[PDB]
Amino acid sequence: GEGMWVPQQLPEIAGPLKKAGLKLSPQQISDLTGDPMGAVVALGGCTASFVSPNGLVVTNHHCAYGAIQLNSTAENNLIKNGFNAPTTADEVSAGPNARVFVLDEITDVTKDAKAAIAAAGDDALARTKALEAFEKKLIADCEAEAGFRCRLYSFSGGNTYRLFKNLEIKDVRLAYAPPGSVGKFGGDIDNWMWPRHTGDFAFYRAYVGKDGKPAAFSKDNVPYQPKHWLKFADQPLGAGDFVMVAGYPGSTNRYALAAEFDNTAQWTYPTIARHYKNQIAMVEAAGKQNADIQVKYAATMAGWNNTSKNYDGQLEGFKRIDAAGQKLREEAAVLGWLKGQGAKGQPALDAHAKLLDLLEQSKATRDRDLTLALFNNTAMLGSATQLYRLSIEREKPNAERESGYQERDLPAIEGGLKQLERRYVAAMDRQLQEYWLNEYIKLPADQRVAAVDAWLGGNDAAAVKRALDRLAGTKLGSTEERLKWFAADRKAFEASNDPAIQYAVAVMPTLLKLEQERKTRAGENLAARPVYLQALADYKKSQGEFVYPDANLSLRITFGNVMGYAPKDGMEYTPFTTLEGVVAKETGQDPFDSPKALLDAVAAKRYGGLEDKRIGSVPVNYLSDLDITGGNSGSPVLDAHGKLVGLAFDGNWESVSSNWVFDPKMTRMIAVDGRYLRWIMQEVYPAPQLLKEMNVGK
Amino acid sequence: GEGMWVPQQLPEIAGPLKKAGLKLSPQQISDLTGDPMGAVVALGGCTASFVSPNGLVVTNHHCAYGAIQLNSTAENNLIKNGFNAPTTADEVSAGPNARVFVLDEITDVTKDAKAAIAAAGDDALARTKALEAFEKKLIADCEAEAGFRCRLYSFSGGNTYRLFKNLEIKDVRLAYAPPGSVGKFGGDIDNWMWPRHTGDFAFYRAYVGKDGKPAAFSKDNVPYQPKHWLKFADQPLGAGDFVMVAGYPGSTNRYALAAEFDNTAQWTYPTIARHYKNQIAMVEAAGKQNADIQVKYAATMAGWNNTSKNYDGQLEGFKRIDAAGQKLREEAAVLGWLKGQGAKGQPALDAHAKLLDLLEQSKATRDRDLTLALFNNTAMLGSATQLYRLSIEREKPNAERESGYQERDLPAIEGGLKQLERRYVAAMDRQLQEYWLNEYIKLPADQRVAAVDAWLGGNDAAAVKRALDRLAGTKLGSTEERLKWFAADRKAFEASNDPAIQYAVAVMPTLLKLEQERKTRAGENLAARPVYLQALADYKKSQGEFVYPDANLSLRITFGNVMGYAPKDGMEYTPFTTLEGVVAKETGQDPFDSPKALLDAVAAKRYGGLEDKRIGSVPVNYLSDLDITGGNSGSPVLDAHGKLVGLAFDGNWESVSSNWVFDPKMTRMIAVDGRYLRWIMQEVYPAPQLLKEMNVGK
Ligand SMILES: [Zn+2]
Ligand SMILES: [Zn+2]
Ligand SMILES: [Zn+2]
Repeated sequence: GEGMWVPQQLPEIAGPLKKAGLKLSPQQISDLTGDPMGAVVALGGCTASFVSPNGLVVTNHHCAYGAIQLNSTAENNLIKNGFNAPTTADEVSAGPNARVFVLDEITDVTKDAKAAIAAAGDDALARTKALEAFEKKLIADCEAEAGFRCRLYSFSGGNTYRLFKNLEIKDVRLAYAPPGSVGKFGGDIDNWMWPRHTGDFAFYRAYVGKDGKPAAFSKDNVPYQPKHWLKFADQPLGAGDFVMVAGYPGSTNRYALAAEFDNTAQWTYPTIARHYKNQIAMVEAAGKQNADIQVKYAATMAGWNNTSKNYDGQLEGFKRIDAAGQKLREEAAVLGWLKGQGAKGQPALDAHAKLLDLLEQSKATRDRDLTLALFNNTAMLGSATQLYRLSIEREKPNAERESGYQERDLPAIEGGLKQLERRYVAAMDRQLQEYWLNEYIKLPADQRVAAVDAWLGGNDAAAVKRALDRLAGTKLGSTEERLKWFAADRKAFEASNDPAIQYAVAVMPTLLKLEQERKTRAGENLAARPVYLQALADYKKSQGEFVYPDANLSLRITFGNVMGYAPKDGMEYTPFTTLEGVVAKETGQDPFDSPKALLDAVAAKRYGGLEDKRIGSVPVNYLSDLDITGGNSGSPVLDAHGKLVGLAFDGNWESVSSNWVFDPKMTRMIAVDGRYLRWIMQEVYPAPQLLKEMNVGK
Repeated sequence: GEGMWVPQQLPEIAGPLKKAGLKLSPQQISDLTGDPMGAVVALGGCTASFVSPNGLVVTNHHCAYGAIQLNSTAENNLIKNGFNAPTTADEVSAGPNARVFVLDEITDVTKDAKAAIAAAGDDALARTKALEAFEKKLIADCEAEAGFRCRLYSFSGGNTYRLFKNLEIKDVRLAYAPPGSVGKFGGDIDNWMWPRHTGDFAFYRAYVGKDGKPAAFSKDNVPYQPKHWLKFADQPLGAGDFVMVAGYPGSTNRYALAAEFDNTAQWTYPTIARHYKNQIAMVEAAGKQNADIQVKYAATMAGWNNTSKNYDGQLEGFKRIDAAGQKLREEAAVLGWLKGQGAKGQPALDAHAKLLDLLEQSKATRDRDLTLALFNNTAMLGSATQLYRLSIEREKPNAERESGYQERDLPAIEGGLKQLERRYVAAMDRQLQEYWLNEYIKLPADQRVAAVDAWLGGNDAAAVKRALDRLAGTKLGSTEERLKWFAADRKAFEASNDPAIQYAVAVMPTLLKLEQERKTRAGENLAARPVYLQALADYKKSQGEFVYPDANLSLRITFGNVMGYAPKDGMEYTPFTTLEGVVAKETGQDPFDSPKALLDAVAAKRYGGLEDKRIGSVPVNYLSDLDITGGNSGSPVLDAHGKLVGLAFDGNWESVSSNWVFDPKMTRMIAVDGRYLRWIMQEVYPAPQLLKEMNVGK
């Protein structure tokens, strides 16, 4: 059911865990470096887990997709055919940006963080800067030992701070991927849908140097030896059984003010969806003409289609459950309860009023700020502004540089500058520049930016067309020229005639002022959010309820049971799909073109010892009332005993309004059953040596 | 499961009956005039049943629709509002044509029927004439007792004959009908559909004279006092429970030869569906520009549209289960098994080959036969041919008149000629004449009819115009003129210069010849069909299977269990719907506009003591694997103890092939739960006097 629990609080919900069917102790699963949770690793946007003592890792197929594609050629197309490395020497590099993060140490630093913050006083901007300086020093000390990357997380609006130290593994290799018509069966048609029949898995192996320390790719590297790895369930997973997921959910907003919900539902989501559908259409149209565009902008357009449809999907969800009235009523209950407290309820009511004040301030400039951020996020302007800003930060001592522009960030910046070549074509980027400038000049007069108005020299189509002609002269389209600017001094930026640079130099004082205004507001938030969130927690507790923090990229556990749902009277989604359902969907055409070996194996009922008699077949995917969101792709599903029964890979469409509210009736995770992994690797695209490594050989 | 069993054979399926959960003895339910099967009555078209010892009858709302309409005005709309009679003196006549038939006596006449047929020797036409004569005198002698109507039914190709003598009750009155948004909730949108939420029921009362004998409506009549009547269940109906239906299915063709079925699927269905769509388009377009056309041809066009959709639906459903291949393989198994026997198998193989040959004969003239039938069934041509044929049959004595033209048929004939006024406009009939003459002039020369060619005088567009212009002069438009011809003698027909009667005189010798050809073939089928069906039954017995005759309007029992179905992997239709499901569909516009007392009672959860806790609500409708077809509307559904738990009113769209096949996975009957009858009558449109009469209220 609902809840993204921090592992440290699982002992306080022993009652619900046990009732749902947990057989390990709460204490055992609260150990973030223990068995099983110490097997869970972060890939940087997806979850994965160790599944052998020789560093084999399992995750979703769409999580490995970049690595599979990276190693594919026209005549050896691994996306379509699959990949298998029968020995560890056959494994292929997932590329210099691939990472496995293994948790080494967690520290609660809440006391020192709150002291660093209090020492700043009444000044909001200085509160933000104190916390920045606190965080930077923490990270720098923690990372002084090579091989580790550290992160500071704020929980519950700044009620709690914890510091995570992770081993940063940098040699990650592909070991297995099923054919793409397994890993992505149903493609975009089945996305967010149940019934689901998708074998969404792939395997990596993690490598380090012979000295046991992380290293970049080298033939001299050997597999990492994890301290904990998951084992396949020996018990067949059935309807009603306990399941739990561990992983790194990104962001939820379950505790937001009602007017914060309203502003999102009424403005943010429709504005963004509209813009993204506009951009999607121009890219789709242009890509039909020019296959270079289509290739290079495909990941980009897919990103847009995702968010755009998630937001149409949340919008729709909000209507179905009347999210607006639900928030207003809940907040009315909380505010009435606080009035009923003393004197001692006042600080939280003042905090509430302040948060509404901050929201009003952000709203006054919201068109200006979004349109300017997205204009500047086009490829050449994003690059020029980012490179000029780095040049400005390089004049400061490293400890004072902005996050994102410190020494420790340089490789990721250099990496981004190269990677841009894979997703940039001038004629397309000009069309996006154009769109955004057209949106800009449509802004009301009080939403404008003086620097941009001066640079344009007017507020009409003619000024737009002049600006595009001016900008077309940039050289920042070559990787080689971007890397020159990466190394360049700010005087060089400020003397340049490159028109993308001159735009950056012209706007940057403005960007810094808007940044400083964001940070002032954030400093106020830092004072008021935690006070309000604590009162929410006390209110919930007075009503008998447990509380969990909104997602914030750190490790969480969610639990529940395997179960379908009923979207209307007279019908039910059943909790499992089966092999024969995969074959009923076959059309012989992408995306419903299963490998022949799969069709043959199902026609023959080669169940390979894996069938569950209760469903009459080998299960494919299953539903459960777990609570996940972006970031949880590739999370292991564990049973009551902490054994692997699945990977998370999606949710139902009704789930996506989850971010704001959690609808217990309808919200379900979709997982791929561990038996289906085993079945594919036995009967369809075989990997007997991996199954042997995981002690599930025939 | 599959089977439309005659009651006499139930003892021989004691095993399967008991296994499905029947608790009465098969012997008890085998008695057609017994408890409970004697309570089941025929309305003509529809099934109903007695539910009190004072003649109360329950059937479907759509079975009672004609009576509700008859008793409605513009100002008092019983269709919309419902009807309730608080005392029996309030009940209103269903009109002079309304009938309840109650079985009085059944006699097996197989021996005498087969003797009459055998006396004709090897003369095929004389075999047909011998059965006709046997039937006509058996029915006349049975019916010489006033008050009774008799039918002779042939079973299994003529392997068995039974005579049914029914009490013919003629004073039938409406006692209760729920409001139309209950009786037909979801209208044509929810036709054939599950989930379903329709309260498809209504009540009549049957009346007889004070002497106990049938009589037409009179205020001196009293309620009929049935020998047997049904009681409401007292055990709550749940999923998996035994249910059985008793009713009068019209016709099935489950044992059609492979080639017969192939001809129907490949030629008959697509060809009729084509003509029907063309006629539909012609009436749609004409009705726009008229409104008399539009109103008078609505039902006709509906009926075409229905058959058209059902034929297309059956073709798709045939492909979905490979009906043709299953039939070919079972037929092959039969022929194999006969072939292995000696001489012993030869008669049945010979009869098979004879049935193939008769199919070939009818195939040779299929185009001509269909075109000529449908040309002659246009309204004026239909009227003229029928009336002239009647005049020919008159002037034989009644005992020799072809059935459909005897004295006992003259009320249905008179009926037809008046009713025609409801559905005839000359401008439209002309177009339908035109369509069919244009079909006709496409016939090959060897498919032509000389007498039609002569009358046409030509074979091109101008011939057809002359003919239509000619036919337009008829006077058979007017109901009064048709009634003249209905009483005129053969000689008046043959002098008349009414152009439609002239057409009929010209074509009638040909029609008669063709009738004689059909009867010759029917005579050959008399001899070959039962011999093949007997071999079919013998083969089946060798396989451990029981065989039921095709439906033929006699009383049949089907049995099985309440269960849903899964049309695809990952989902299920559940066996019941609930009250809350009704309200979730509310839009309040027709046809999703429930009465307000319904919305209010569901919102208050006034379940009236009727809720089944296993579903959390009062049941509305439910699914089961019973085998029904047209004729079964209104059939009572009984539980393991022979107590009433619902009425059959529809099937899922997978039932649309009930003539040809049963699919045990998908075919389901849809019934209204007797608890929903009761709930409506308690909480929504109250009828406390009927509930008390049925011993389920005070
Ligand atoms: Zn530990
Ligand atoms: Zn800063
Ligand atoms: Zn005859």
